[PDB]
Amino acid sequence: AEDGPQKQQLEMPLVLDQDLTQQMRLRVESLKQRGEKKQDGEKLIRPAESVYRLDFIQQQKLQFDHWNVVLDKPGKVTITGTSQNWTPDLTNLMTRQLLDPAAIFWRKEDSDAMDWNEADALEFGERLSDLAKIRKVMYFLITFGEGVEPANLKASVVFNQL
Ligand SMILES: C[As](C)(=O)[O-]
Ligand SMILES: [Zn+2]
Ligand SMILES: [Zn+2]
Ligand SMILES: [Zn+2]
Ligand SMILES: [Zn+2]
Ligand SMILES: [Zn+2]
Ligand SMILES: [Zn+2]
Repeated sequence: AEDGPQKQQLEMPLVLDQDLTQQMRLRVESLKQRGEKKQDGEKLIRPAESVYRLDFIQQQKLQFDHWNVVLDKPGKVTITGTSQNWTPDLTNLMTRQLLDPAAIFWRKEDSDAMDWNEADALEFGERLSDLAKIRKVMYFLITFGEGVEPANLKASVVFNQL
């Protein structure tokens, strides 16, 4: 097999999850207004982070091909996946539930080309095929650097269908 254009591929977008993001925002706020301490080991959402969602329209016979992360303005974004054991409806995200490594993408000033941490972005992507088997939905925390917001970002993952 030689890698080529005629391969069945599926592109699955990472969609902003407003209500989960809002739920997490509220959580940090409540903790302040009440002067309460966060849970032992909890991950509190920083204002620059937003929760994204990826719905595996197919879970079996998937092979990670590449990331399709694009910024329409110079900037930087970090995409950190979360454990497939974290069910947002049930618990507050734990720091240990953040997957290592994260995929970091950036666009420098006068160039239009994106660049990223190739080795880690690949390692992370390879994991998605197995994570899809655990459940149809997966959550991510996308950290936006200075100058960029969710509106500037278009992220998706491309899998070759086996
Ligand atoms: C925490 As929700 C209501 O985005 O499944
Ligand atoms: Zn070859
Ligand atoms: Zn939601
Ligand atoms: Zn839910
Ligand atoms: Zn590079
Ligand atoms: Zn590099
Ligand atoms: Zn690394």
